[PDB]
This record gives sequence, C-alpha cells and structure tokens, in this order.
Amino acid sequence: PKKLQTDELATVRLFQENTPSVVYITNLAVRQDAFTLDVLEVPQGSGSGFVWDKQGHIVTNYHVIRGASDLRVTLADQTTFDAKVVGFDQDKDVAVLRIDAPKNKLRPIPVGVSADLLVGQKVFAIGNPFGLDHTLTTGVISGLRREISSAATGRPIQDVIQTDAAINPGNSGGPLLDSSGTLIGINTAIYSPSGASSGVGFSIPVDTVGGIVDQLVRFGKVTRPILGIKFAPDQSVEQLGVSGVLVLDAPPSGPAGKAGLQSTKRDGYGRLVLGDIITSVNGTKVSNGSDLYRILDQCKVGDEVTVEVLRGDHKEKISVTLEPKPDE
Amino acid sequence: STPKKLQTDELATVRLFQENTPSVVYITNLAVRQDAFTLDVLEVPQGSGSGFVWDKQGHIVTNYHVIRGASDLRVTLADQTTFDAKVVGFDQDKDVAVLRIDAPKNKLRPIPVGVSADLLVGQKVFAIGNPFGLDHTLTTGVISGLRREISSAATGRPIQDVIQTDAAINPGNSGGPLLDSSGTLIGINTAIYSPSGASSGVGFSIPVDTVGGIVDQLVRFGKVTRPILGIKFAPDQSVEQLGVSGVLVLDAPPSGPAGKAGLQSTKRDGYGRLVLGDIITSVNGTKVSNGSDLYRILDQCKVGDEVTVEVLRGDHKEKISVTLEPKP
Amino acid sequence: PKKLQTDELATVRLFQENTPSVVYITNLAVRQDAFTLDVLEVPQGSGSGFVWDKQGHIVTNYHVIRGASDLRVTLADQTTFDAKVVGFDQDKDVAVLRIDAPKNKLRPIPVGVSADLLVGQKVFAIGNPFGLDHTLTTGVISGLRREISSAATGRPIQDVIQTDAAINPGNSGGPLLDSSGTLIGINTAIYSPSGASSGVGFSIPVDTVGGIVDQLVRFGKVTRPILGIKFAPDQSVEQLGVSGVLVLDAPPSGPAGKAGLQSTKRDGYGRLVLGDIITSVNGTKVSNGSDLYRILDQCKVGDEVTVEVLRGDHKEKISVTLEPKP
Amino acid sequence: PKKLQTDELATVRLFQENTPSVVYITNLAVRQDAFTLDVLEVPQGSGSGFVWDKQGHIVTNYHVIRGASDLRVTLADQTTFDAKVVGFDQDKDVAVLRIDAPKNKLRPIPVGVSADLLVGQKVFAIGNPFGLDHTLTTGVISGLRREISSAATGRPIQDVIQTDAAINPGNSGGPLLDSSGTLIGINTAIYSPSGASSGVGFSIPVDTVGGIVDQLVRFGKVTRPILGIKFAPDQSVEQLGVSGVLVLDAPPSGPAGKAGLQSTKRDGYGRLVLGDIITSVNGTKVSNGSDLYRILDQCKVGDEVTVEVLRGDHKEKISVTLEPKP
Amino acid sequence: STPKKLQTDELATVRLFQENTPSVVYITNLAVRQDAFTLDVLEVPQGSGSGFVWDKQGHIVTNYHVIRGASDLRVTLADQTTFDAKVVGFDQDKDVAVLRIDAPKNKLRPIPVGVSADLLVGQKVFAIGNPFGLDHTLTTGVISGLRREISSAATGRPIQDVIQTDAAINPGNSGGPLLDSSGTLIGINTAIYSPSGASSGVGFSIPVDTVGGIVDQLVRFGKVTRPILGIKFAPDQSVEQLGVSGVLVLDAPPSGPAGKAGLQSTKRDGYGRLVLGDIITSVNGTKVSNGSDLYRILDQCKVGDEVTVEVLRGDHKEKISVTLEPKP
Amino acid sequence: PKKLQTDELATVRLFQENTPSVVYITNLAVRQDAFTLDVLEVPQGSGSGFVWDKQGHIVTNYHVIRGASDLRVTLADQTTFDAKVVGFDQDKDVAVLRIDAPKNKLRPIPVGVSADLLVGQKVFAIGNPFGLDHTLTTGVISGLRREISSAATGRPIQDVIQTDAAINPGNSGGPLLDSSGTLIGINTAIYSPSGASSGVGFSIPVDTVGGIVDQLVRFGKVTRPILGIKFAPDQSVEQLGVSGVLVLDAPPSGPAGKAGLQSTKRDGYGRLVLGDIITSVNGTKVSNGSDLYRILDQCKVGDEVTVEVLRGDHKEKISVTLEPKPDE
Repeated sequence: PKKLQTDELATVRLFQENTPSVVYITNLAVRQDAFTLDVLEVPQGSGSGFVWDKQGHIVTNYHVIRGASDLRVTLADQTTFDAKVVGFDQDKDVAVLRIDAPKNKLRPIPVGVSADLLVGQKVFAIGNPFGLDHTLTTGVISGLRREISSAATGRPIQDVIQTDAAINPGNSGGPLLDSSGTLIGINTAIYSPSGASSGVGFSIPVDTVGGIVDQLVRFGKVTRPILGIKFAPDQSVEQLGVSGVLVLDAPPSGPAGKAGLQSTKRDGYGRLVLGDIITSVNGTKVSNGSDLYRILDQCKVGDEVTVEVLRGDHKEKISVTLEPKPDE
Repeated sequence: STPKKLQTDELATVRLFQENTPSVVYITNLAVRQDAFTLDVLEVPQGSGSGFVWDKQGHIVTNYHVIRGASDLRVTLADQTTFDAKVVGFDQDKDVAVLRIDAPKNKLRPIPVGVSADLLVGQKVFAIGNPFGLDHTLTTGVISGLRREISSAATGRPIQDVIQTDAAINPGNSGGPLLDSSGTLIGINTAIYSPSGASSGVGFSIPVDTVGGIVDQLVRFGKVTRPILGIKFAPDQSVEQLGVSGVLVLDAPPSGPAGKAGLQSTKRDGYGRLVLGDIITSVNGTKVSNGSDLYRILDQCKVGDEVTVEVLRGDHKEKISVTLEPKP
Repeated sequence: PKKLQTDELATVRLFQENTPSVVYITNLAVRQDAFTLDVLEVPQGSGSGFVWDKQGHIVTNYHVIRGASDLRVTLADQTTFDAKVVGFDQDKDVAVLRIDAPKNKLRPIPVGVSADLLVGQKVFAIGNPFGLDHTLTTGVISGLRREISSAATGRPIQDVIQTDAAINPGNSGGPLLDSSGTLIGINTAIYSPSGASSGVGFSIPVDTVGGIVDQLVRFGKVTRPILGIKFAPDQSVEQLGVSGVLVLDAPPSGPAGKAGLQSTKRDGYGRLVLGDIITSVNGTKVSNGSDLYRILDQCKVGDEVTVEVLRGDHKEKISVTLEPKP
Repeated sequence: PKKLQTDELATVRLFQENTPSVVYITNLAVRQDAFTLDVLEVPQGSGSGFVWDKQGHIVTNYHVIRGASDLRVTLADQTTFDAKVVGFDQDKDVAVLRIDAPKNKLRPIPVGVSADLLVGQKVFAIGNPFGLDHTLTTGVISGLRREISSAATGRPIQDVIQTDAAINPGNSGGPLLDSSGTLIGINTAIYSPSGASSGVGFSIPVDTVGGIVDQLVRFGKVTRPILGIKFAPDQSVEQLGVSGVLVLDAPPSGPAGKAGLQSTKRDGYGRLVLGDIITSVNGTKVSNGSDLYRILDQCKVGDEVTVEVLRGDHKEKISVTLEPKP
Repeated sequence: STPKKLQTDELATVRLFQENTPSVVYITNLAVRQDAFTLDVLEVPQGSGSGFVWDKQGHIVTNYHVIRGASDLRVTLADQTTFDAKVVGFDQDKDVAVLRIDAPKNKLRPIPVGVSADLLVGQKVFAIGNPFGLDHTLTTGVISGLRREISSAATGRPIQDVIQTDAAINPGNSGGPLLDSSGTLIGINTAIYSPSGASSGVGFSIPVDTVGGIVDQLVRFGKVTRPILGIKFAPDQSVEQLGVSGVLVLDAPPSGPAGKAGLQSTKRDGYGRLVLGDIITSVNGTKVSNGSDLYRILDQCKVGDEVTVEVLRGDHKEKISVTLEPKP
Repeated sequence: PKKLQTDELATVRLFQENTPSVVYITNLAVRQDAFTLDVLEVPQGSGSGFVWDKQGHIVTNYHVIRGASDLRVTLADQTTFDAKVVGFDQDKDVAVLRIDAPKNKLRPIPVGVSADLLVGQKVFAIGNPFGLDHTLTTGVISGLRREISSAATGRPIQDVIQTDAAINPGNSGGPLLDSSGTLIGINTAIYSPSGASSGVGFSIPVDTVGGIVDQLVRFGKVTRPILGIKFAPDQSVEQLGVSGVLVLDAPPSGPAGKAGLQSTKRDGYGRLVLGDIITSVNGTKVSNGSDLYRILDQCKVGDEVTVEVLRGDHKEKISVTLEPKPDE
C-alpha cells in the first residue's frame, strides 16, 4: 500500500465499513423445460438492498420485487438466502423483505437524516449495476426537494434527492450515503434518453423511508388517504382552458362521492358536461395534478379536507373526509 | 435534527453553490402558435434553457441557440418571479446572447467574472443549470481539456479555445455558468459530444475570456462586428473528390472584399464542363487545407485588415491582397 | 491561478507530469482513390497508449491495432512516428509497439502496483476520447477483481479494475493512474447501452500488464498453458441440463486427448453420444467455463493438474499435464 | 355496357349473382369513454363471411371472431344483425355464426366440390379487403394440396388451395368460387413480407368446410381424435439430431400413456433421460410432426393405430387407440 | 421466325394495346435547384408520371399530384419526342389536371372516351402507364368495385364514385388511362391502398364521367368552379373526445356564406374556458356525423344554391339558410 | 369434374403438360454441429429451373446457384438428384446444371421464340415462391425490350421481358411460357419496395438464353469482349458536365490500353486531370454507362471498334480491337 490522501482515504474507509450492509437481490421467474415440461426458476431481474436491522429485515425498491415468483437475497460473503416479502408501499416505491439469517452476518446501515441535506455535499452510492456486485460510485447532491413521476404507479414521489453519482440499471434499492457514512436515501431511478447513467439520478429520501419501513414491519401495509376521484390528466384537459383539476368521476361509494362532488357526463346529444373542477383544497391552490397529489400527500386518513370546486359557472366549497384507499 | 459536520472539501462546494445559485436563471423560449379549437394566436413554450445575471442593470447572458427562433422570452429568477426579456443582441458564431430584464436591483446578483486564459487541466469545476427542467442542478467535475475546437452546427462555423469538462452536462444546461473553485465564472456550458444525446462525460463551455469581450460589445453597441472575406466556398466532403487541398472558392461576389480584389469563382463553360476557380491555399502565411483552417485564420483577424491570400489559379499560385470588411 | 485547493492542485500536477507519457495511435488502412483509383492509406480508427521505456516501446490494447496496414503514433508534442508491432496478447487485449525516436521525447510512465488497490481510492484516466487529444477524466475505483468477457475475442479477462471516471471510445489503450501518479491499469472497455460512457469502465491491472509487456518485448509473444479441449458454451449446456463443461473434442495431440478425455459423438442413428464433462480441476469446482477458464488461467505450462470428469454414472479423475498453444 | 366479351360477361354474372351471399363481419370490443369513462362497444377488427343456409348460419374464419365481446354481421343490403357463435374449429380456422333475419334476405351460397379442383382453373374471391365492401378479385388456382401452418393457432392445415387472386387483410372469411359460381374454399391467409397481397393466398377447401359447418351446426363443436402425446418442435429435435417426433409427456389418461409410451425425463444429475421417439404410425414414416400431424389428421376417434417408437437401441411397435380431446 | 397464332381473348388485349399506347404519354416534373459547384439556377426532375392525349389541339390529361409543385413540365410522346407543357388548369379536389403541348397534329391521337356510369364489377380492365419509369407498361385486371370513396391526402377532401381495380398499379402509373374491353377511357389511375407503397391489388381510378366534365370545363374556362359554405371545421379525431356528432364549426368568416348567414364559431371566454360553437348536424336533410358526410353533401351541390343547414346551438337545433358562393 | 370454360381449360392443360419439365433446386450450405463439431449440409436457398434436354441439362438463374457448397435438383415426382455445375454466364444471370437421371423422367420444355412477342399476350409462370412447389401464376406480357440492372454483377441486362404475373422469391430460374406452351423467358427478378410481388416482374428472353445454354454445354463458359476500361458511374460524374463516359482507367495490358486511351490522373497539386471521355463508339453515340454497355453488347471478341473520345479539349477517334475478358 501507498499513502493515500485524506479525502480518498475517507471514501476507502466509508466503503469498507458499509459495503457489508449492502445486499444483492434476485428476482427468479418461472420458465419451462423444453423437454421436461416441468419448471425451472430463472433470474429475470437484478437489484440491491441494504440490511435494516438485526431481525433480518431488508429494504429495497418495490419495483425490484414486483412480479417475482421467488426472490433471494445474497449477502456480502455470498451466502444466498430465501426472502419473504414483509410488505410494500407502491407510491414511494419502498419495499421490505425478511430473511432467516444469523444476526452476526447482519450490519444494519446507520440511518441518517435527509432533512438537513445541502446541495454540494458528497454522496456515495453502492449497488449492483449490470450485475457488478457492490459497486461504489461517488458524486454530489445535485438537488433537493425534487418531484419525479413514480411510473411504479404514475403517482408523483415528492421530496426526491438528485445526485450526479453514476446510477445505472441494477442500482435500484441500494443506499446513498453522506460523508458521515450514513443512509440518506434509496437509489431508485434516473433521467436518461439511453437508459444508461447520464449524471441525473434520484434517491427516495431516508426520512420518508424510515417511516414506511416502520409501518411495513408493524402492519405490513401503509394506509394512505384518498378523495375518491379519478381526474383528467393535465394533457387531455389542455384544450379546455381548465384552471385546476377536472374530476371525471367521484364514485358514490367514496369520500368526494358521499360528499357530493359531481362527475363529468354527456349532454344527451353527446356533448360534455364537465364535472366539478378542483381549484383549491383547504388553503393550498390546485392548478393541476401535481398540486393535488402534493397537497393530499400531507393528509392522513380521516382528515376533513375542505375542497373548492368550480361547478356550473359558480364557485363552491365542499368538505370531504378522506378514507383509506380500498384494499385488494 | 442538527446538520452533520461536513468535510472541508465538500463544505466548500456547498458554499460555492449557496453563493452562486441565486445568480442563475431559467429561460423560456415561447413561439406563436395556432389555437387548435378557436384558431387564435397562442404563446407556447417550444424549449427552455439556462442563463446567468451579469449586472445590476438586468443583463442576462445565455447561449444563442437557447433564444433562437423565439417569439417571446421569459426569464425566471431563483425566487421563481418571472420577467419578460428583450434581446440586447447576440453572436451566432460564438453562440452567445445577452438579454435585458426589468427587475428590482436587489433581486439581481451579478456573477463573479473569472479568467479562462490561465486555466489548467485538472482544476475542479462546477456547473449550474436546468438539465431536463431540474431547477438549478449542480454537477461537479474537472477541467478535462483546454483549447478544444468544436464545430457547433449551431452556426456551422467552428468555435475555438473551448473548455472541456467531465461534469455532467445535459439538455437544459445550455446557457448556464461553469465556475472554478474560487466561485468565479470561467465558461458558459453550451454543448456535449454524445451518441445518446445525454451526458457521456464530454462537455464543452465557451470560455469566459471570449464571453466577457462579447457581452461587453453587445451591451455597448448591440452587436459584434466580425470581418468577412466575402466568399462562398465548397464544403470539404464535397470537393474531397477533386483532390482540392484548400478552400475551393465557389463565389466571390463582385460586391465583396474578395471579388473587388479579383478572386475567381467556380464556373461551367456552357458546354457543361465544370471549370473550377481559385483555390485558397494559405492566408497570412498560414496553410489552408480545409474550411476550418480558413475559419480559424479569420478568427484571429480584425475588420479593415489587409490579409494576403494565396490562390491556386491556372497552374501556379499567386498572392492577392484582400481588405476585410464588416458583416452586413 | 487564483489559489487552487490542495486536492485539485494534486490533479493539476499529476496531469501536468504524466500527459507527456501518453500518445495518440492512428490505425491506417489501404483504400482506393475513387477517380484515379490508385491505392492510398487512410485512418480506419484511432486510440491511445503510453510510453513504456526509453527504447520506444508503446503500450495499448490489441483491439486498437487489429487489422491495420500501418500504425502511426503521435507523441505529446505532435510529432508522429511509424510503428512496428513487437507482439501482443489477444486474451488480455494488451499490445506492445516500438517507434524509433529521441530518448528526450520518451517519458516512461511510472509503473504502479495493482494488487494493493482498494475500492474508493481516486483514479485518473488520460486518453483521446472522440479525438479529444489527451483528455483527463477523473473518478474512483468502483470495483476490483471484476471479470469481463474478452474485450477483444473470447476468453474472460480476470482481475479487471472498474471505475466511474468517464471512459469513451478513443480512451482504449490509455493509462489509468492512482493518486501517486503511477500506472495502475489500461483503460480498455465499458458497459453501456448507448455505446458511450455511463459510469462503468474497465481497465486491465498493471500487474497483469507489466508481465505481458515484459514477455512481448523478449519473446515477441507470451506462452500460455492449454488443456487441449474444445467445449460447448454455457448456453448449450442448458437444455441438456447439467453443471459442468462438456468436452466436445480432445485432439489426441492436445494434452487432454493424450490423457484420455472422450469427445462428444453421434451414435449410429443421430443422437448424442455425450463425451466427457468436466466438473472440477485439481480442487476448484468447474461448472461453466468462467470457472474452468478462471482456474486454469493461473497454471503454468507443465503443471500436471488433476481433472474431475464424469461418464458412466460415476465420477473419475484424470491427470493432465498442461502444454502451450503453438 | 358496349358489348362485353363472353369471358368478362361470365365474371359480371358470377359476381352479380353471388355478391348477395357475402357478408361483412364486425368484431366489437368493450372500451372506456375517456372523459365520462362509462364502458362502450367499438370495432376491434372486421372481416367477411357468407350465408350458408336459410336458417341464418354465417361462415367465416375463427380468427375473425376470436376475442370479441359482440359480433355484428352486415348483409349485402346494409342491414345489420347481432350474431351468436354456433361453434367453431380452431385447427381449421372455420367458425359458424347464426343471425336472426328474413329468409328473403339470405341467399345460401351454392356449395361446390374441392376434391376435383385442377391447377390453372379460374377463381373468384369476394370479400371486404381494407373495408372495401364486397370487393371482387380474380385469379387462378395456383397450387393444390398445400399445407400451411395453423392460420389461427398451431396445428398444420392440410389440403389448402393456393391462388394468385389478390387477397388482403379483410378478405379473411370470404368465399373463393370456381367458374361455375360455386363455393370451393374460404379465403383465409397469405404469404407476404409486406403483410399485403403479393400473389400467394390460401383458402381452406369447401369439402373440409362442408364437414365442419355441418358438425358445428349439430354438436356445436367437432370431435377430433387425439393421440395423447405432447412433443418437442422440429427445431428442438435438431441438436439432439434424429429423425422422429420425441415424446415429452404421455398423460397416463391420454391413450398414448395408457398404451405405454415413455415421456422424456431428467436423471439424478440433470441430463436427458430421452423418452420415446415416434418414427412411424401404422405405415407412414413420421419424422417431424407435419408428418405425425398430417397422417393422424385422417383418423377417427377409435381407430386403433400401431405406432413405431424407439428406445433401447431397438425399435418397437405399440398399439394405441385414438380418443377425442375433452 | 413467324409469330404463333394467339387465342382470341389474348389477341384482343394485344389489339387494344397497339391501338392505344400511342395516345399515352410520359410526364416530367422539373423544379428549380441550386447547382452545387457554380451555385447557379438548375432545372432538375423531382418526379415523373403518366398522362394521355385528349384532343388534336395538344391537351394532355393527368393527375394533379403529378404536376404539383412543378417549376417546369415536359411531356414525352410515345415516339420519344418531348415538348414543353403549359398548365391549362386543374381541379385539386378530384386530382385532375390538363396540360397543353405544341406538337404536330399527326403525333396526337385523342383517346376514345368511354362511360363510367354503367360499368359493372367483373368487367375486364386495362391500365397503361409508366410504373417505376417502365415506359407504357400494360397491366391487366378486372373492375373490383364501384362507387368507392377514397380520402386522397392529395387534397384531403375525399373523392367519390371512384373505380377499384386489381390490375397492378404502382408509383409511376398516376395520370395514365384505365381502359374497358372496348378500348375506351373509363378512368384515370391515381392511387392505391398498400402497406408497402407498392401494388397490392387494390387500385383506384377517377371515373371518366367525372373527368370528361372537368377536362371540358378546364379547357373552356381554365378552372373548375366549386361552391363553399365558408367555414373551417374541426377534423374528426380532434373532437371525438367531446362527443360531437357532426362538424364542429371552428370559424365562420363574417365575409363568407356561413358567416353572413349567422353560424357561430368556437370561442374561449377569456377565462380560458372553451365555449364551442355551432355543430352542423345535417344539411339538405342529409345527416352530418363526420366531416366526410358534409363533404359528400356539398359535392352534390352547385354554387348559388340555398342550402339549409341544421345546427346544434345552445340546447336546441335550428335550421339556417346559407347561400353557397364560388371559391375565391 | 365440372365443365370448365375454353380459356381456363387451355391453362389447366398447359400446366399439366409442362409442370413435369419444371424442377426445384436446393442450395445447401455448410453449418457446424454445436456438439459434433463436424459438418452438416443445410439449405440456405430455394429456387427453380427446367429441363433443357434428354442429357440431364438443367437451366436456372446463376444467382440461384451462387455460393452452394452442394446443390440438388428435385424433379416432378420428388426424386432428388445431385447436380454438377456445367457452367454459367453472370452477365445474363443464366446457369446450366447437369444431373444423372433416367431419360424417361426428363421432359425438355419446348423452346419458343422471344423475338415475336407482343405486349398483351398471355403468359404462365411456374416456379417455387416461398417453397410452394410448382406454383402457377398467370398474367400478361407488360413490356418488351426493357433494360434492368443485373445486381448479379451490376452490368445491365438488355432485352428483358416484363410481366404482371405474380413473381416472388423462389421463382428465379423457372420458366415463363406463352399461350403455345412454349418457353419464352426465365423468370429472374422484380421491382418491389417490399420484396414481395408488386406486379412488375422480369424474364431473360429465351432467344438470348438458348445461345448461352449452347455455349455453356459445349465449352462451359461464354466468351465476352471487353474494351478494357473502368469508368466512372453516371453519378459521381454528374457534377462535371460530362457528356459521355469518363474513362478512369485503361490498364496498359488491355484493348483500350494498347490502343492508347488515357486514364484520369492528378495535377501534382492534387487536382483532377480527366482521362478520355467516350462520346461515341463506332457509329452509335454514348452518353452514359448504359449506352456503352448496350453498344458493346453487340460486339464479339476480335471486333475492331472505332471509339471517339474527348481528350484535352479536342475530339479524337481511336480504333480498339476487343479482347476476351481475363479469366479466373
């Protein structure tokens, strides 16, 4: 060994201390034997995750787990285990797994704080892009409080972290650490016309992660509020000079339904009779989908939200009490 | 929660960013369009980019390709307030443009002006812009190369002295600042080399030394006056067949510097046969093998100069004097 | 400058001091003038490399040189020289060149050590991406001991260094240096759906390069041990369904054949007379080839190694002595 | 007209007389209004067919009907009717429909004979290519007894008539008539790299259609003999290298299993325990399936047929009795 | 060698061809272009097509899409002599055009004019043209269908009464004759339906009955006068969203027939909201479900006619009289 | 059987009488055994041919035979034979094969005459498109005396027959018969943007075929004259107002070489010194490649052709005696 400089030494260390907490995740799919006609389990995906606690809980992106007839997590030392799906939140693309492993081979990553992050501080991403086990890439926090389309549901994910640390396919589910060797986010997606890292990557912030992992380990589900309306996307509403959100449907069996919000119908000659248009929700104004989403993201089941609509050419105000989203 | 002590290196990048992001702006290129349903005149964004604040008088600098073809321009300040921007002037060849905003002198932080002539490969650089609409994104890198010549199809005419960096630069970054570790402007990010159209680690910035000169001239006279030889010539991969080792002058307007001086254009003998004209083979002693060489030479010239251009005419060369004049 | 930081100052110095050792390599092909139709030489591709010693030996990837009528290397001061091929190793994509030039123009690149590298340390890549003469990109060692498929032709390369320092077409053959300004690897390939840099580049370790250059300089080729076996790909060992490397042909001359390995055959009808199937080599369990290769990749010509095959519903152990390919 | 020629005059008459029997078939799917989001029915595809009898039975290709919420047939006079599916045979892409309409609006198409057809005779195709209501194209019988892969799903169709009368998407289900103005086949598919007509269209022979319509009308399905075997494709019987149809699974219930055919298996390790392999069925030599299929395609449920397999370096002959698929 | 006795059927097709090929011509569409080397004005073919001789006065008929955008036209007679052609006039809607040639009256064989109204499906047809430049190619087929309506993007406005044939028709055939077995003009080949852009057995011809009328009018007055309602309407797949069961009139110029009569255009209430206008639902009693229906209706109308158009306006229909005027 | 009409009966008959003369040809290529590592013969192409004589000679397109490690011809009754390549002419894409077969299973097609063909007479094509054995397609002669690019060499093939009888991949090498049940051409290519029959197909005329088959059976080669010059293609000569054919090279060892025609060279400064330009060849004028080709197509080895060139701005006349093209 040669004498390494301060800085690089700090990252060399940070990596050795934390790589043990990172794991490889395999999404095995069912395939047929061309002759045996029976089945064989065979990898259709690769991703990462980290150890959350001594009880064998593993965190990752839900999109990495989606559709796996079976999934196995490989730990640092290469010992591979079978994993049970503890639970998951599709909106924030967070998922929790559990494995039966000896507490000695489990390092839970030190949990940090994402609320105090500053653009410019250094970050460290560890994951498995292209199957390269426990790859380290470094960069900087490029941005904070970003909103990105979930695609895991389409619903927007608020408060996302942006980094220019190389993030490629296979990094999803792995950790983003700060200079303190602390977890600040889960690497989950990128913006790139090629599908290759283009220097713009996103991580779900640790703060929203920790809450979700708690709820997931306790109840195996996260309960989120709904208004009970299907609205028109910002696009197919563009050509109507529509200020806010056009409710297309408010099922009689949901919150806005029981609260009497009107849906969009048809003239009898076939013309469109616009349903209510949400222009504001208790205080905060709503000009499009993101605004609505963002605002409800702050509510909890049971809250009595006061929503303002633009009904037949005259304003309105309606109180709706948010109920949990129907299960399945 | 209290922030964690950051290392000195990263802490610096954090200061540089707090200090300069406010000087960065977002620019919107609007163009007139037909309303689909009421067939009226509508204003609609067709592209966006970056820029920075130059003086307390409201002068915004950006790339020309950003404001090009614009019907109307809006610049949005860091604090999200937006102003209408007037085109002070621009230099299509060096892809630089100045805009004027009527905003409060306190909402305007001129960017520290640096020096590009003494930069060294390996120096740390900082890019701030709006790649993919991501507001004031900070990406970090190093100076990868100096004195690069990139042929910007955004004029055609090549550009030289350009800075090369491996800080991530993506669509949306054009027009934003490139800072040195001292937090001073050293270039304006304008293009990249990429098969994908996305950052691949090879980005270019027009050097501050070139920009200072141009902004100065645009503010003071509304234009940049550049000399011309007054000829239209055959692009390289067009005469590469004939073995032409220079610029095959296609047209020397009798009205321009080269025509009034006697250069002979290409011509057909009515018999169909192509009787080519003068072939420039050097100007002020500098060899001219391709159109770029000619360009580079003129780059270093001033209007009113008496350049001596050599030409291969009818089996012998011969030097002719041409007096460069301003572009009309 | 306006007072550089210590860290950036170190980069500045490192580039300043080593860019002289890097070179530009232009691979010229023979073409035909389209009007006169006389033959002429024109560039087929370009890459980089670096100076190895005061004798004028230049190192780069073999894939930079493959299929080139003539080779020309341009030194940092723009002066060019015709280049002779001293030798090259296809399996490790390393090639040595020799140019005839002024000893005061050759700065041998300081040679480092790759066995001690640690993930996270700073690296420096110098090369000519996109024709961008002596570009410097910077990153960290992202992974060590990686195994990437023959970035030239076939056999897996072992011990590959992974880095997120921007590496692009044109960087092939150039040096990857550590913070001590020493050669730790040769930038040679990348993983990318775009074909350009996306953060994962690989470079062959200097330790491996040191050896091969040395050999090439002296014997103009490097001797490698061979088993004397031809086998089926990991994808053809699937449907048949078994862990191991199936022997498809053991030339009676090639060691494995001397020893008694049986090749695959076709019975009177047409079905498969399943020749041997290697499942272990003197210890290590083989099962695909990345294995058989990986392991065998550490033997020397001569090393009598025991190979565990399988044939009659029973396993067996044959003793084979390694020889070199001719 | 200005005095038509006898030949064109015959075409004119033939179309004039039979276009009444052709119909338009629109396949409607369930969709969602994008603003009101109530469900609605909208066209998924269209095809043609023809009237079979005064009861309102309509004949077309099953592939014209597959996956349709509701079926509507439009008669030559533009009047439409909802259609009920009477039955259909997937292997011969034939389907019967029944509509409720005026007997004075149904012209049963004169039914011809396909067994006597000769290459070179004139044919007449009527259908709705590209929505072109009752288009008439003309050509000759280009080939007889052709075998084209299941223009619906799987099994080869036999006895297919080939023609160069322009056949395009939309013609599927329509009649192909001979010069006697009689039904000789159902236009069902084409060979084309463009996806549109290039001169080789195929239509299932009326003899085959006559039978299936009849069956469907009565039992609402047609019974077919099955061997009770699952086998590998002609492309997986390649690498192993042997003429024959390899048995991959003989369900102990399915006749072949009752008889004692052994399926392919995997030995303790993972290699292939090569189950049986059919090389002949009571006479005809099988070797791919187009064969096994072709042959077996002429048996009736019950027909005890001897099948020649192969297992222990020797051939053997098992007696199997055909049953129908449930 | 002596020719072999041909069958009567084929012998006829051989006569029909000997007799008519001389009346067929080749047409060249030349356009002005920049000479690459001497940057001068050059004449250069950009497309070719077919046509036929109409009278001894040198009138050539062809499709309009063939001569469209032409800078200069040359027609080549069967005997390979070529003449410059002047545009007599054309009807963009029925894609028909007449040209005039100054050639010797003996080199001109007018084509026999037939009748298209009494054609029958199954009749034998003969097409002569220049597919892919193949001089006076003869292709044979049958009349496949009558009264077809094809929407020629070569105007947009649909065309009706069109003949469908399975005689091979390929690029290069446009503008050439379609003959019946009596050797008389019955249509002019103009388009085909094909995924490949090449004959797939579905070709269309504009019927002779429509052509006779148009050529006549073009020769006599240089133009075809067609009526207008004076409205610009919303294309179908544009309002299909609103449930509009007719033509949603977007604009009724106050200067035109529909405006002077009172039809109301679509409009936004400055509040952004899209307040749509009249929706035509029938004209002279004929239902109007889509733009084509309206087109077809007007097709059968004459200028100066007082058409009564029904409109869905503010919850009720109401018939309004409009007096059709000539196209400007 | 039903009573068939005159016409169809004639074709039914023609087909049964001649289908026996048609054969299927298989182009087997060498492929490896993934395990055996030895070789297997495996079809890479399919085409047709017909029996030329009782001695087992089979005719086909050369392009069908090109590159076959082995080729086998299947006769009517399905008996497949191994075939020896008697010889071939690449210019006219004609090839002759020989097989060892019992004279009783060999019907040589009746040879007709192509010189008297008339556009409009009926034709019958028999071949194997898409592997459909002995497919019959009928149509008409659409054109005569056409010139098409050989692609088998690029050299143009003169005097080609055009038919609208469906001709697809797999028809090459099969016969085109006239109503007399006589061979009038070999189906060999088509014009189609899809690769599927588009109604424009070509056959090499029987007259030129018969000569070539004779020479091929006698000497196994056809001897064709050459001028001994490589010229510039009509394209890369376009921009030079070049009237005729620009000779690029006239090797000193060939006819025009020994006769002293000049090649194109380079100025010494790199400019182009045009070699001779052929404007005429003994009588007939030459304006481009096709003209030259076409004209030499009429000469025989040994002919002393007088060629006119445009040398350095003054005309010329040079006698060249054509020599056989060097073998290989």
